[PDB]
Amino acid sequence: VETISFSFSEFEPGNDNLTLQGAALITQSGVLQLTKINQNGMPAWDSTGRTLYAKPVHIWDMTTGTVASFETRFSFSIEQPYTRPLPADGLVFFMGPTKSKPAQGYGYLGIFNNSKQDNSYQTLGVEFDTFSNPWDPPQVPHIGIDVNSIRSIKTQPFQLDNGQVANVVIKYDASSKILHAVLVYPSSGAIYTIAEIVDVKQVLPEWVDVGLSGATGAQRDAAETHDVYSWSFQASLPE
Amino acid sequence: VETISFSFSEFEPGNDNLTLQGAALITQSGVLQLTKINQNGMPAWDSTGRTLYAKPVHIWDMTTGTVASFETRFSFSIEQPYTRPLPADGLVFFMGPTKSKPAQGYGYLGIFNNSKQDNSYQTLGVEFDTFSNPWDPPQVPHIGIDVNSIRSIKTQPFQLDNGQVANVVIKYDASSKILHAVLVYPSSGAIYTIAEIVDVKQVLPEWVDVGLSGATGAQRDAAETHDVYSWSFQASLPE
Ligand SMILES: *[C@@H]1O[C@H](CO)[C@@H](O[C@@H]2O[C@H](CO)[C@@H](O[C@@H]3O[C@H](CO[C@H]4O[C@H](CO)[C@@H](O)[C@H](O)[C@@H]4O)[C@@H](O)[C@H](O[C@H]4O[C@H](CO)[C@@H](O)[C@H](O)[C@@H]4O)[C@@H]3O[C@@H]3OC[C@@H](O)[C@H](O)[C@H]3O)[C@H](O)[C@H]2NC(C)=O)[C@H](O[C@@H]2O[C@@H](C)[C@@H](O)[C@@H](O)[C@@H]2O)[C@H]1NC(C)=O
Ligand SMILES: *[C@@H]1O[C@H](CO)[C@@H](O[C@@H]2O[C@H](CO)[C@@H](O[C@@H]3O[C@H](CO[C@H]4O[C@H](CO)[C@@H](O)[C@H](O)[C@@H]4O)[C@@H](O)[C@H](O[C@H]4O[C@H](CO)[C@@H](O)[C@H](O)[C@@H]4O)[C@@H]3O[C@@H]3OC[C@@H](O)[C@H](O)[C@H]3O)[C@H](O)[C@H]2NC(C)=O)[C@H](O[C@@H]2O[C@@H](C)[C@@H](O)[C@@H](O)[C@@H]2O)[C@H]1NC(C)=O
Ligand SMILES: OC[C@H]1O[C@@H](O[C@H]2[C@H](O)[C@@H](O)[C@H](O)O[C@@H]2CO)[C@H](O)[C@@H](O)[C@H]1O
Ligand SMILES: OC[C@H]1O[C@@H](O[C@H]2[C@H](O)[C@@H](O)[C@H](O)O[C@@H]2CO)[C@H](O)[C@@H](O)[C@H]1O
Ligand SMILES: [Ca+2]
Ligand SMILES: [Ca+2]
Ligand SMILES: [Mn+2]
Ligand SMILES: [Mn+2]
Repeated sequence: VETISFSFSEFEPGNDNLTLQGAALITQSGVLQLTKINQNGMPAWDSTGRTLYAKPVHIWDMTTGTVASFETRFSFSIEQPYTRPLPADGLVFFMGPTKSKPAQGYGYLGIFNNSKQDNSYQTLGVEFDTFSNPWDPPQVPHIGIDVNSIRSIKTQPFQLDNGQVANVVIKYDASSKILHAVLVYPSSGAIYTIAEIVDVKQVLPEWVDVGLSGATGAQRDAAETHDVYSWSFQASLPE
Repeated sequence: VETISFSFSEFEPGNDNLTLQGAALITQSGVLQLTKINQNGMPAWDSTGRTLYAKPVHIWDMTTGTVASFETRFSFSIEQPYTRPLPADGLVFFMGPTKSKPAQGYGYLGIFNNSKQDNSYQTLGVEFDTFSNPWDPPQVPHIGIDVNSIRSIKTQPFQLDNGQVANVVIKYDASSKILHAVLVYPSSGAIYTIAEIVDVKQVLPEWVDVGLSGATGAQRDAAETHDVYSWSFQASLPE
């Protein structure tokens, strides 16, 4: 059995186990700020940042046909300081091709280049979408399961607890092919759940990079924070 | 669309919307005690109690072949006062044939008569099992998805926060046939998730009674409390 795991109770600046891209930055206080925060302490618009674990993960094996079960947990907070314009764009946990660089920002969240469902993307993502694009349901924010497209195959709206820490648990059972995600706000006690069948062998390459990506809007002040406090991951390939 | 829903933020003694069976009782403080609590305030062993919503639920239609999606949420607390003997047996949320009466207690949790996987049971349940019977995994307590048998098709162990309130969310998406359950302990912040594919048309009758059942052990002091603080349910039959 091939197993890989990591656990960051907090982030340390200078750590070489994480690949920071775009605006991503680790503060001295141990927080991972996916998108830029100005000198005045306000979140900057037109910003995209990602963080990928420095080691590729063996998600499935073509020879044996076996696929890994995995689980990831993380805590984040989104703060929307302005009433207008509407805040944007959200953050996302994703798995895709190794050695990747940031894609389009804004509504594409740094992982897609358009709104097509293209198999060449080879990307699986669980989004926490704060802005309603034309391909999105009307309700925002919403959790979404993205399979080779920004147009989620399943969506679940949730109420944002402004500036409060949300706990996330995403689990994938290879046997049943069920990807189940949970969002909990300890502050309000709110619990949200979403699940859908996803056969990763049809989506992802055998080896993938796992990461988090965030993006702010396309116009002045259409922004919010995308701060991550901790992140752990574990995967087991029965092989 | 046939829709049914109910929400009990607390329980009122005398309410005629709930059918209490066995030891089940609603206290003046608004708590539903599934199993018996003695005069000395300790939980009694050899006790079984259930509570069923007074109206049957239309879960699926044979004619159109459509099946309902549903969601239930509830809060409970289990208190284990003794180090020995081991506490037992647990509680369970279930759906089964209408007009049913309590079955075998103990490890059968009041909903099964043996440990066979019998289609005539026509019962679907999500258990919170505190005692390890020969048909159970070694780890207790554990969440379990029961389909026509006390021998769960899927199990998820969890750590009991003695006497603390646990929040539960169980959701079923008829389209994907995914039954997903979540347990959260606000006290410790612990989150547990379990999911499995279940086609209810193969298990349940078209109309079912929904309820909660609890049971204490087969020997002196093999007991614990099974208190429920709130319970809501909603179901929608696209028809
Ligand atoms: C977070 O970042 C940490 C720092 O980068 C990670 O820890 C490093 O993990 C490396 C494993 O990839 C590990 O590398 C090995 O280092 C050996 C020498 O250092 C040890 O021994 C010294 C005395 O001999 C001692 O002074 C040190 O303090 C260490 O105890 C070295 O012998 C190994 O080389 C062998 O294996 C490689 C690979 O097959 C061969 O190339 C080599 O010929 C030899 O056979 C190995 O060296 C690394 O090899 C690859 C090369 O490119 C690297 O430059 C070279 O360093 C390294 O020791 C530790 N660093 C420390 C300070 O402990 C950490 O990884 C996790 O934790 C480690 C301990 C290990 O369990 C990993 O599997 C974990 O992933 C990162 N954490 C996470 C979650 O990613
Ligand atoms: C929790 O328990 C509550 C108390 O039992 C539930 O509320 C009851 O819900 C009953 C619906 O099943 C409802 O029954 C109807 O009562 C009508 C008369 O009472 C009303 O109007 C009076 C003045 O006319 C007024 O004084 C009262 O305060 C009420 O406002 C009556 O007209 C209805 O009869 C018609 O429909 C039935 C069914 O087709 C026919 O049989 C009948 O011929 C007529 O056409 C109906 O009466 C009930 O009919 C069935 C019979 O066996 C019953 O004995 C008879 O009562 C009842 O009024 C309320 N009670 C109160 C105090 O409001 C509650 O149900 C939920 O809430 C209600 C309001 C409704 O929305 C339900 O659909 C909900 O489920 C329970 N809550 C839950 C979550 O289960
Ligand atoms: O406002 C945030 C929102 O912007 C969308 O892009 C807009 C842009 O804001 C507007 O100034 C320009 O005229 O039209 C663009 C196209 O709609 C992004 O698409 C959306 O993701 C958010 O970033
Ligand atoms: O001890 C709680 C546990 O009892 C099991 O039943 C036992 C019983 O406790 C013991 O006194 C008797 O001799 O044998 C019984 C069969 O194992 C129940 O099966 C279990 O569910 C718990 O209730
Ligand atoms: Ca969007
Ligand atoms: Ca048991
Ligand atoms: Mn979206
Ligand atoms: Mn069990």
